[PDB]
Amino acid sequence: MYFEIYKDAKGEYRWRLKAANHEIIAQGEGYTSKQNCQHAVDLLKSTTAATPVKEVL
Amino acid sequence: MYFEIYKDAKGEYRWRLKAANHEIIAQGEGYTSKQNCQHAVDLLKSTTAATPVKEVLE
Repeated sequence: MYFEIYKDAKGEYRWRLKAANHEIIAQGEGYTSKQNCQHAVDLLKSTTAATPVKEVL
Repeated sequence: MYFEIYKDAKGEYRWRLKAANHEIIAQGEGYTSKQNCQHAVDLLKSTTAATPVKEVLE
């Protein structure tokens, strides 16, 4: 399991989590600068199993 | 900091990471089932700072 940061064809930065077999497990959304994208990833990984999951009803 | 799962106009399910001042940090992707969306979130939160981050670039 590892994260992967790249630049798409349109011209924006994005991320995606790959499995052991290099299989895509989750896709992220676009960003302006590479800096902002990297900050988002660090926040996601600083997330614990105690982070609440809420649904809008 | 918390995750939020909701539905758009296309009928797809998606998530987002909100912060204190109701500020969106990260955005999900379209999902065809509330079940699949919840599984993605659990996998994301099961990652730690030890999880490797590989970045490619021009």
